[PDB]
Amino acid sequence: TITYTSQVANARLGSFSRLLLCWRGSIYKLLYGEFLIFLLCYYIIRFIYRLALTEEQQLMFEKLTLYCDSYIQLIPISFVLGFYVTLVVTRWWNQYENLPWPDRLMSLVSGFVEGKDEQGRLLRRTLIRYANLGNVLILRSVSTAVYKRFPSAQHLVQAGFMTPAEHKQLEKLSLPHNMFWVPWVWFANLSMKAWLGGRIRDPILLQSLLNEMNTLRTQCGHLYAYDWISIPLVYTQVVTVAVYSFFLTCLVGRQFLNPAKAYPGHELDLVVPVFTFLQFFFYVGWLKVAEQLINPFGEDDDDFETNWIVDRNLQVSLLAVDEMHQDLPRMEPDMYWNKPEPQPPYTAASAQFRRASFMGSTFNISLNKEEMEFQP
Amino acid sequence: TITYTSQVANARLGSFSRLLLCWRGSIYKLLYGEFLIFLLCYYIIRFIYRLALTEEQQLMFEKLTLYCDSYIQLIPISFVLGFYVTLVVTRWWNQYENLPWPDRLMSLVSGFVEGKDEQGRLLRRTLIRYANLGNVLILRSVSTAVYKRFPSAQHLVQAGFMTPAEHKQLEKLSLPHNMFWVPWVWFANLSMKAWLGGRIRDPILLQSLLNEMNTLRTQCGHLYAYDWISIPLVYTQVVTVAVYSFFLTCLVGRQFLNPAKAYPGHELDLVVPVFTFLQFFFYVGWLKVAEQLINPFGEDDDDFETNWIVDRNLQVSLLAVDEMHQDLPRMEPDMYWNKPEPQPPYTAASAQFRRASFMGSTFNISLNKEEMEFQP
Amino acid sequence: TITYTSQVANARLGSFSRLLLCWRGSIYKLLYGEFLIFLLCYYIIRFIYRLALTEEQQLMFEKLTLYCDSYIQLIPISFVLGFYVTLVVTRWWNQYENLPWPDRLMSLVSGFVEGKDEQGRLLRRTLIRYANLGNVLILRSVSTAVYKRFPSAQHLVQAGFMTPAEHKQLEKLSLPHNMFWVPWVWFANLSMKAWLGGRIRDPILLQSLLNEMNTLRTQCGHLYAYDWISIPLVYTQVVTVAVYSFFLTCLVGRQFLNPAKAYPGHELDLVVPVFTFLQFFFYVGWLKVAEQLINPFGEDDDDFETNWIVDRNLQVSLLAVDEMHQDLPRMEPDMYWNKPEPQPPYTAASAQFRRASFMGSTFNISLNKEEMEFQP
Amino acid sequence: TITYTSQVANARLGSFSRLLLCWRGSIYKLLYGEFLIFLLCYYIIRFIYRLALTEEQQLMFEKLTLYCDSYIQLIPISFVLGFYVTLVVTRWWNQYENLPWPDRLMSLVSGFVEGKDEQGRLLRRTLIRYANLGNVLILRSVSTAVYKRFPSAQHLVQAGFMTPAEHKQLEKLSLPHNMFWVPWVWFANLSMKAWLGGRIRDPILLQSLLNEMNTLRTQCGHLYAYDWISIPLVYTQVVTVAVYSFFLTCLVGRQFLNPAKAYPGHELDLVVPVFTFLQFFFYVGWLKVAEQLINPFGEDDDDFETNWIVDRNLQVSLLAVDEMHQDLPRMEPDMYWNKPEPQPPYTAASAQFRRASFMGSTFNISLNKEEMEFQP
Amino acid sequence: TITYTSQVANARLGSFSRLLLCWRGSIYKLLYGEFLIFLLCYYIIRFIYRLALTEEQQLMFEKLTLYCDSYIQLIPISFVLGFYVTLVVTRWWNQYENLPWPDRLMSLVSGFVEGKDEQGRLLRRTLIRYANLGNVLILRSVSTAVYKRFPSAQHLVQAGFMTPAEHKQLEKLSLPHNMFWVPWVWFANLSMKAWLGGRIRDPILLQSLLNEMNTLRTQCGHLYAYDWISIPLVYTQVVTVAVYSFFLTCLVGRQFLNPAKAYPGHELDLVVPVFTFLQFFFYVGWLKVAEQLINPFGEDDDDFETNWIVDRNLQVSLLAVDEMHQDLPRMEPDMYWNKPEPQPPYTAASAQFRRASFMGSTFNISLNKEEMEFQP
Ligand SMILES: [Ca+2]
Ligand SMILES: [Ca+2]
Ligand SMILES: [Ca+2]
Ligand SMILES: [Ca+2]
Ligand SMILES: [Ca+2]
Repeated sequence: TITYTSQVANARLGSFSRLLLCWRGSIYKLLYGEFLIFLLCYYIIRFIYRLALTEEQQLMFEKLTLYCDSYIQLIPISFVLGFYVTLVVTRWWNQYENLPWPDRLMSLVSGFVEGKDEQGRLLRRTLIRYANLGNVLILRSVSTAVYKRFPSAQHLVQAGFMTPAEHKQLEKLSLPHNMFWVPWVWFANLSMKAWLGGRIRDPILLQSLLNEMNTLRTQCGHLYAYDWISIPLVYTQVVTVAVYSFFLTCLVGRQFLNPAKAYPGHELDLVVPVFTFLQFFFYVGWLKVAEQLINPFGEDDDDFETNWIVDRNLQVSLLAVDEMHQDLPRMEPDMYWNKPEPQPPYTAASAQFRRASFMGSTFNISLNKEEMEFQP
Repeated sequence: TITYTSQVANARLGSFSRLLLCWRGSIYKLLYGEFLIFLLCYYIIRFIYRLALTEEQQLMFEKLTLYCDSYIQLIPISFVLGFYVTLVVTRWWNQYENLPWPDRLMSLVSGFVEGKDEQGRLLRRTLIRYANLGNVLILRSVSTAVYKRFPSAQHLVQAGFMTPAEHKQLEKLSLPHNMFWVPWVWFANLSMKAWLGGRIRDPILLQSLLNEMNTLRTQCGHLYAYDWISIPLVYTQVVTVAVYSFFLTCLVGRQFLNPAKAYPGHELDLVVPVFTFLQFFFYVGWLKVAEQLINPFGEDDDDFETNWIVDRNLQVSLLAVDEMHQDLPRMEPDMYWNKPEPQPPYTAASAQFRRASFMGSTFNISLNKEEMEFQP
Repeated sequence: TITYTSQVANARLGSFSRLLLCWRGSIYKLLYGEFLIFLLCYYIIRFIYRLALTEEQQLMFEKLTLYCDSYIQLIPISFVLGFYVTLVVTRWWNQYENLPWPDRLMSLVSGFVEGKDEQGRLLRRTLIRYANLGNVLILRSVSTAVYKRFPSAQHLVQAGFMTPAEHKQLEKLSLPHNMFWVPWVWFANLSMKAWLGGRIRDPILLQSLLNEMNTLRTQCGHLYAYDWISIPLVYTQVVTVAVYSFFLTCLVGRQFLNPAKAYPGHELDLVVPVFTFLQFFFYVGWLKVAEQLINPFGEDDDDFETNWIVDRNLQVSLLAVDEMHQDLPRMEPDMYWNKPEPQPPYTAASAQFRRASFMGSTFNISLNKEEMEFQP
Repeated sequence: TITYTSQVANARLGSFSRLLLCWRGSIYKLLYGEFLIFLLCYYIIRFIYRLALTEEQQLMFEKLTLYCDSYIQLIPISFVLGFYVTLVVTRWWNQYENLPWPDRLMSLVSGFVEGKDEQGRLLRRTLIRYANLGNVLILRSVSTAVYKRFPSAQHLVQAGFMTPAEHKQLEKLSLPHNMFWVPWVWFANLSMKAWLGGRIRDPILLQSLLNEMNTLRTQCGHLYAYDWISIPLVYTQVVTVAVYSFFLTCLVGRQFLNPAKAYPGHELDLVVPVFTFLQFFFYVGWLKVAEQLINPFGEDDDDFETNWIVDRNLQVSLLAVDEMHQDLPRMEPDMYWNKPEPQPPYTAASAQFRRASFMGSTFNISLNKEEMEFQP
Repeated sequence: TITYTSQVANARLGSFSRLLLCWRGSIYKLLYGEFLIFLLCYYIIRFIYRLALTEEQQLMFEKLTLYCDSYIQLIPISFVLGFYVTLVVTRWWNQYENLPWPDRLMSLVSGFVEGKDEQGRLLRRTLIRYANLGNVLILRSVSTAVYKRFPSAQHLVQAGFMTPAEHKQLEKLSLPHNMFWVPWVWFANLSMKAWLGGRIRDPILLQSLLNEMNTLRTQCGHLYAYDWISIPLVYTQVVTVAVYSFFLTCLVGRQFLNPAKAYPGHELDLVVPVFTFLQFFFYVGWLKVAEQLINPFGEDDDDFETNWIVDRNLQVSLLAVDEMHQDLPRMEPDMYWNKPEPQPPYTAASAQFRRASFMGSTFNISLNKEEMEFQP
């Protein structure tokens, strides 16, 4: 993830222009290789046409160049890129939305599972650990970074996500499919035992806990679905053919023909097809948007920071259910205890953001005494 | 936020034309700087071409101008702007939808947490204060205006959003990540204590309270997500390249060539490229839509009024849970107590809006006696 | 609202052609003023060019006309209109979806709040009245028609939406923001008192009531949001500039030049630029779609019938919770009491709509005896 | 509804080509009338131009034809059709999604409402009958086919959807608005009586029943909304003007001019403007998509089969709550009772669909011994 | 399903270029037949024009070719394909989202339905078997692969999805509609009996079980809806006409005319219309996206693996509710038991993915001492 939110807070003079000076996650970094190949092919064709070809061969090449330049179209490529890239971007955001966060669940485990004794601590930590374990099992299935960190279940044991007993239980349960679903079943059974054992005081609280846990299960299922059900290969191939064909055609149609022939549109021979290069940056960059986002769990600069998410989730969840269980700041009368209309102050830097309330769009409508009179 | 809802209530003669006379949040305010730079560059090129260049240099420049004007295309730029700006606008509205409002929660805290004594008052105020504190922690993380108002946690203490005890508790819990999640865990634990202490009469009410609070947590998580996971930089760079390249090409391709040469389309030499300037306003304004909305928590005219939202939420939430707790208007027979079909009157100004009921699209279908007879 | 659903039930010969004979909510009614202005400007330019201008001035004007006609483009305008109008239409439907209906809530108030005595009647009527009052407070904030009907809270008292005691309570609670949220807090507190007083038999029923009421609160909050957070002014100005600039350019570029000059495309001098007028109807009508829908709570023909909704909601809600409370039709064996497979008859007019069940797309697949045999 | 799902299961050679041989719900059936009118007008213009017009009149007509053919544009029409038709298709699917199915509710009524005696049977049947009655009241309000089947409430009585007592109760409750909402209030009151009478054992079950019933109410409200709030007439008129104007222009611009004049593009005089006819099929068919779908409750081939849905819902709901109440198949050990990893067999025809599990996209990543070592 | 997620994890040099070397689910496999037919027709026309036609016939053909090449347009086809294919892709993903997974339900059945005795085992297995049976009944109705595996209910009995007693019960209940809904009613009745029999301890747990089961019912209803309510045939025919007409026109308009005539754009006679073939691959591949996805339950390479889903669901669900019922790994202090801030290690391969926390976009804003001072 490359965050530039702070740089685009305001629509300042050349706000997006300044973003062209970025390297990480940039268009430049994504297509410089393809652009260099295109550059080399274009100038190989230029040298061949200018030097190797005979006069008749040069005339045939100049006819082919006019034909190819005539057969370059930007509407179909722009359209298919628009729709395809929009699909990729939509799926990208949906995949972020299906990253499981334990925060809702950990609030409920901290609140509902009772006991400051070692047994209550162990129960709360085990429940939230099952949640984190389910999350990491799916993430190591879909994220290259997470997999490289946990290339085997034994790595999960060494890293403390899974106990040796949990590892042994998983091996006993082995089916020939991804076992990421197991910790949810464990969570449901352990929550039930907690309720039957009196650690959860009422089955409505158990219902809430299982509802939050199942929300996480649905998110994990969606991550599995996106990882398994790729955008149909035929669609990806169609967009790829459109782009690569446009520029293969440009390799001949955008050659600078010999000025001596004075062909329409070839009066001057600049060596650099600057406009063609700008079209390359635009169209191939547009395609690189999809190439980066199609699998957002890879190692691209703008792929999701899955390892950070795993670490943060573990730290926060264990703190929430263990140290923060019935550990509250003292409850005392607040600063506005007997102030009907509290008005927190503004800083010198923030004074300009104090606003009057918007009362509704009708607030300023003017009506005469007669207009406002009720009729029988 | 620039509200013009009242000005566009009706589709009146030149309804949108009148909006062109607005300055705050206007296209003019957003691109006048870029337009002045473009204006200066265009006329520098004009003066250089007209005065400095020799006859041969002028002919070469006139060839380059014809080439550049030939290589100006509006379909790719319009397409990429359409899709990109639509993405930005969608994310903009989603970010508004993830601004947390305490209204649902405060109704439940006012209703369910019992006691007119000082302890009940303190409990209700503390719960709703935890909600407001969570909200402000995330908002100061994502909103420049809120941050400038609360540039440190100590500012939150001075402003009355957090007690000194709450501040000390937060410092004790410090992890190397944003601690905006803490007040939710506090809320869950305090609600649990209220239930165990008899201030909440039934665990179903506790379940409802925690459900509303967790809804707010999800909204805050979404604000964090949008602040962290920018639109991929490559996409922003692609759109920026498209626009800036179009107009860099225009800087040469839209020059008024010497009329004496009588080039096709250069018969008359107007000094102002009015059409090019209109295209600038259109395309760069379209891009400025995204530039303003990409981070709606900045200080642009049309960015969200986060400080007002924080102040209003605090005032309303404290009033709802403290002064309005079991404080109801007298319950008395309404004006339509024994009126089967109440017909509230209309004013002279509103009489034209009295309507007959729409009974359904089938209501006026005509059928003969034979057509309506049931068959065996 | 102009309903034409019945007229377009079937795809009949010239189904949409017949809709061009409509006046109310029509394109004609929305742009005739702008079209007349455009008509007058076009013919003023025609008369000036034909009569006032000298021969040299006429030649300069004919050059400018060719230039302007060359610089007319329909792709950018069509694109920006497509995206902008789609945004407006989406927001329009979302605003309809956020109009609160009390039907779900009134079913629960009728069912759950017990007692045929005067106290039960008063309690049910007061609860549903709080719902209707919240609805009308927001609607009078966002709807010009509702505001003109209720230009002050005292009008709400005279119309029977609010009691004098409720009015006094509201004035006591006054904060410098829209108080539309107050009746929800009152509802929560009154429902709690009903439960504690035994009128609501179980807290799960209280939970359901408050859930439905909070759904209405969220809808009202969305109405407030749409009324406050306009589509960014810059976007509206961009689309407006695109359209108005297209047609300002047409005012010169679409002039009929003197036939004697035999300019390419000006061989014949028709006086009416019929195609330009059709383009005006199309593009300015497309923009008028947005101009009407951008604020659907105004007084346009196709704005929502908010006053009718308020009246109907009041009548239905009071009937549902008061007259229909435990007032059921006699429960008796239905016509199909001992008929395993009930087959309600068809009329002569409806006989053609009797269908066989669709059993699924696989139902007709043919397989040989060998194909259907299970393998080991 | 024309179902062709089975015909397009696979992407076979000319899969969509074979669909052009369909008549019911076809493009041919929808526009043959308009196409015949267009055909007649085109050839009337041809005959007039070829025979009636004088030489000078023919030259004027040939100039007008060149002008009109120059002023034919396909981008605006394609754009506006794309956006408008997409809106219609979206609303079409949303309307299908708002067709109420009693299946969830009928499972809960079958399970929760106890008693195999006549009273329990009557209670279950009455509750599910109220659901079906609400559904049919709205459907007869919005569906021409349903209305023609039930053109009066008395028809609902004769068809067995409503008892005479229910009819009398409805007439007593009459307000000047659609009464489709009444059966929900009856359902809520009858469910409450069932709970108070001990037929529903616990208020949580009552809560579930009312939640499912209210889901159906929301769906019915959406059907009402779509029936009432048409797509704004101005938008429909805009698209209609675009299409009809394109083809009115084609009526002159696509005439075959006299070959003797050798106009550019009129060298050969084919009598049939085949390309213009293909454009007619395309554009007018695209518009006919909207014309059919704009009201999907009419009698078009591809309108919804509302009568079938009503009949099926009645049959299934009554069977589910009456015959299937506590009528279960014997519970016995399944075929895989002591089989840890059940492997149901495949047929000869299905053997090729047996697959290995997809274990996740990371499953095949290769790492060296050093790469997989944890670091301190 | 063709999964290529692992191949597109990163935006590597020619990432999408490498996907053009795929056969299964490829563009090549989907249109080679149509392309061969197009190839044969094009060269038959070439041979006829070059050999059979006389000089006058050749001149007429050359005029028709110029006319046809003039009448080839790519904007309407690209537009209609964009919108239509987007609709198909949206419906495709929605259909995947409506594939029922028993995981949420099986967690609740494993947790809530008590007893390690044979009766508890039978009850849990029967409940989850009803869920799987409902799923398979709908899937065999909509999926050709599933149907070919289970071409009759007796096949479901032989495969162990349904007992002989369940089969007999289904035959007794037979109505003239798809009976896929029956197992939900059985589930509701059996869950109710379990609660009344004490196997489910509290009606809130029963409520949760039925809520999850009804979610599955809604998904199955959606699968039925998509299978029944095809995309309107007229829309499919419109897109098909656009594509097939474009290429039928190309069959004449893209012929290589005799070079001796030196027609504009026919200077050189290449035999292969390479650009036309690329346009074929692009446009017909784009259409093949829809042709494959329109029914994603067929046997295409990229259709869903329904049989695998059925097998996996059965195996996992039975394991979860039977072997894993109250079978938990030992609960023991985790590796971070007394570690406030757990820091799981990284591998050598994963060290580069360790990140600092993103604290929010405001974290780096700089303010002076005066700017941060609160004002009165
Ligand atoms: Ca990636
Ligand atoms: Ca901003
Ligand atoms: Ca309006
Ligand atoms: Ca229809
Ligand atoms: Ca398929």
